[PDB]
Amino acid sequence: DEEYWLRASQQLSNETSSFGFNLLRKISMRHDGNVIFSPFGLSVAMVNLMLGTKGETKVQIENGLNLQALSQAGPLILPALFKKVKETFSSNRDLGLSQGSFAFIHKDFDIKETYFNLSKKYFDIEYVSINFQNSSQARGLINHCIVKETEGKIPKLFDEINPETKLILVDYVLFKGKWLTPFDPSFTEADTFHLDKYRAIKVPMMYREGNFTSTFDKKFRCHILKLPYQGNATMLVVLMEKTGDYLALEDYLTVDLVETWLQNMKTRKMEVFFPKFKLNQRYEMHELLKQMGIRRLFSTSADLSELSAMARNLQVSRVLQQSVLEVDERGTEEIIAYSMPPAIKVNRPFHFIIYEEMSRMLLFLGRVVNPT
Repeated sequence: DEEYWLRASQQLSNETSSFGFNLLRKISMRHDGNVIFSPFGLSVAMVNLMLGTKGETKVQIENGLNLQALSQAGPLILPALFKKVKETFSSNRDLGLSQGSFAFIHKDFDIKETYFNLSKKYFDIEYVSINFQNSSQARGLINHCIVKETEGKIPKLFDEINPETKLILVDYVLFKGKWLTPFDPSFTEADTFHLDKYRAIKVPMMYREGNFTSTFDKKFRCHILKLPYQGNATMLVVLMEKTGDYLALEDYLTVDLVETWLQNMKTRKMEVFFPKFKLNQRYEMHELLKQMGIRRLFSTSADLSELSAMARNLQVSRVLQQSVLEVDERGTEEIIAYSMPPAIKVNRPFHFIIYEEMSRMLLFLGRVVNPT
């Protein structure tokens, strides 16, 4: 009897989702390939920061994250929600989610005791002092905390460190959940995957003929397929028709649009071909966050006085998210039937959305162009 807090998180979630879609839009401008990031995880780090700021710095972050109506709720409501949404997920044995965060600040700056405890309590972020001026060393300790606290999963996250750096925030999300309905591994065979009209590769393609839930958006001419996980998490697979451009969809992704897809879902006996793959991708986010209006946090004008009262020197140097998605066969131990089933065959680039259903929180948003 503590599920009701996920259900109240639906507003934080919906605003964090919008932020996620605005960011994917921004990413979409800067580069051409695979994309994965966790709007949820990133907004833990950004909200933790937000509480450390004031003035325009804070205002920009509230507006950049769409959390203005929740920052007007009172000082401890946002942190109290994040504490609960994280802990509920975290303690869910049947959810295949691992999430965490790190902060690394230069020894020059003392952390105000209030913000230190607040950060560690609500957001589970410990601000660790580090001597960046010896980066050879600095990278060692940084990479050691991460690989240790993530029990081996995130080894050697930084290959290089700038000695000038003042403050680094690191978020990570790892997801590898079991399907409610498993793919039989013996149906997985190599299959063509079309990168474009000219290049195709081979991928290991999982297959199942069974009960599937999807819907078809007539405006965009794409299928939206639900692949349920254990632990009340679902992946929506968004596949367009060859004729159209999957990149165009990103201009139009909104919380409303996705809600409309969910409401028209129906369960059909269907043939599904879905490739098994793994995305492991680390993202430098600050320069994108700049693009979304969060500029003063990363400048010398930054107001971080609630984090450390001493210096106008201080600013956020880097914000990194490390994302890991792992998709394979592994699963858990009224239907429209045609005479012979239709098929959704995901053998060209597509978008995925992994969301937790009670919360409607967006665990991973991404674009898969060249599977790995």
